Amino acid sequence: LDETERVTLIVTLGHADTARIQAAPGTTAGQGTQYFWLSKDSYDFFPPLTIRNRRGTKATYSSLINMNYIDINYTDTQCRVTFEAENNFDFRLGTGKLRYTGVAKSNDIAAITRVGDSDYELRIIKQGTPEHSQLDPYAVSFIGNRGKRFGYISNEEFGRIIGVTF
DNA sequence: AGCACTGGGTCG
DNA sequence: CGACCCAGTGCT
Repeated sequence: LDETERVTLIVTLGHADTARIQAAPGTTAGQGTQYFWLSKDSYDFFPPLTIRNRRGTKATYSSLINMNYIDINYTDTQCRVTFEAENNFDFRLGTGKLRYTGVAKSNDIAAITRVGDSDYELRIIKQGTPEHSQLDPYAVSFIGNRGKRFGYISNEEFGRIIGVTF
């Protein structure tokens, strides 16, 4: 991992991003697969999307990564990031371990730090926190029609803002 | 049980 | 019709 690529993806979370995280067990709201929807341009932040869809007629190009859910102390070696190429151009980051946990809601900030070629750490930056205030401006790029914002920050400065050594 | 799939929505 | 948004179904 080149020094230039040791960065953190900051993205403002929406409703669909946290619908299953906030939902109660057995609710329709808490049904389905839990993702964070990212920008399609962020694929260069991830390993080569080479893993193909087994079933299905439409093409999906996926990659498996080690995601370190920091807020729940869990490293999922099977965190799938998928580009729905022939469907709706969704770029999804699997976050199923946060289901029914309620650690994130709308306008919270997801911080995805790249610490290796295939190694990542996921932190939820709750709204109302100084960290959220200092991280929010780094999300300059507007995506979606619901006002999602994303951007990148050096692991250094992010580490300073949240008080963590990388 | 829970995620790989499905397939609409909406805005420009 | 490109690019996120959203709510599931059904297969493993």
